[PDB]
Amino acid sequence: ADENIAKFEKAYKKAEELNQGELMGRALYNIGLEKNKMGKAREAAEYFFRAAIVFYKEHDTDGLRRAAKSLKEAITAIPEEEGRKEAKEMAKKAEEWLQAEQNN
Repeated sequence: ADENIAKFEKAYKKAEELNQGELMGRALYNIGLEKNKMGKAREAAEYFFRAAIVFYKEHDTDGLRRAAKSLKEAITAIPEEEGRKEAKEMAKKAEEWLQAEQNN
């Protein structure tokens, strides 16, 4: 069970209480992909959001754009107990962060 994720649970160190960010985020993003591949796109969407927060702070436009894109499409793939007004709004967050990162 989890396989790649199980490794990434040890590869992703405490980023959200330490000044290490750019080294991670993308690890939660990769875990998120795997969750959606196993059908459980709820945890997928959560990890794409928490990843997008890390990318946003590190101003990693590639990963933030990549997380935003995958976020909204993992949400449409979320099974029963589909949170909707919690999980889907996270995609809208990642939209706002991404567009403000551009401001071209």
